[PDB]
Amino acid sequence: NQFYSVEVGDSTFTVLKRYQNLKPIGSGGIVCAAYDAVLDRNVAIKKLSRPFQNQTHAKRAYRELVLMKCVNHKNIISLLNVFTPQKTLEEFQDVYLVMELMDANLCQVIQMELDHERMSYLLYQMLCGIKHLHSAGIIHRDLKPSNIVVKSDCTLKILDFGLAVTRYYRAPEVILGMGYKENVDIWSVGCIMGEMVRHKILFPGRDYIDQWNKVIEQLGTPCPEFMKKLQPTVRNYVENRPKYAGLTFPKLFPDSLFPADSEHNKLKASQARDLLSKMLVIDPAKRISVDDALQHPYINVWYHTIEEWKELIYKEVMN
Ligand SMILES: N#Cc1c(NC(=O)c2ccccc2F)sc2c1CCCC2
Repeated sequence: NQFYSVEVGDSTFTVLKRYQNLKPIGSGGIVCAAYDAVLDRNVAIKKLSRPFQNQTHAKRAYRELVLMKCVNHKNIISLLNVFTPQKTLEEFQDVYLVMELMDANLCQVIQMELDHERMSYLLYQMLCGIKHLHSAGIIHRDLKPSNIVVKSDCTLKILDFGLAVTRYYRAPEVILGMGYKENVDIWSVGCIMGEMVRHKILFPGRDYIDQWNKVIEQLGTPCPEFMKKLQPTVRNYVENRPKYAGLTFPKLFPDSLFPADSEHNKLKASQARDLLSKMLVIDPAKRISVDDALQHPYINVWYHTIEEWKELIYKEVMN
């Protein structure tokens, strides 16, 4: 037997003997930290439970399985290993994904007071990864702090590959479903950046109705040429919400929320606030591109059926 089993709270992790001393570290299914005897270093292990239980799970599991192996960048997860304990296609039940062990989630980092030095290096790293995915034909469209991990030395990796549930970081074009470009991902990075400053979710809501409301109060009702690109029915809903004027960015992010103890930090606040207002733009036509955000002075400092899916996945776990 090359495997063994151990409980981590009703979740049985049956894993290769190389992986030792399991300990839970997250569930946004189930993920463990472990020592890997062969590599003499620490790894994270995530177990997909019967990832082929429906079209949804199976389509994502399969796509993420393929790409994670297929895509190669320092700011994007990669697998050190993939395995299933089950020996046959018939008995096949679970997939385990193994990655280099990271120390924290982005939720955790946003809770800290952070300097511009670390906040800007984290943003720089999201743009690089997001940049990379785009160059590969992957527009993510679902960036959030929970699918982004961090090491103590502030190196950052994106954990998943997007759409092909936390909704706060989704762009207007996703909230309204209207067809998107690469810079749909820039909205999300703008939401993340803002939360880092404000320490509250920029656009919360029970659903997309409340959500869009939060967007228009703070940013104001968008201009006419933006509306002209919304389909008849959604366009009607948008134009008919009470129209707001929309706070400016100094009001949205008062100096209070920035270090003002030196000139460096004063300049850095100004630049930060300037980038937030290019990212947090409702109309994609007028929202900043990834390549440009990487140029910003705040940033540039760092330059088909349950049966069928089962088999498709299995092959890929075999491979
Ligand atoms: N490393 C790491 C890590 C997580 N990893 C994963 O979710 C994961 C995703 C895909 C493949 C493997 C894997 F461990 S989840 C999580 C962490 C670090 C602590 C916060 C929660």
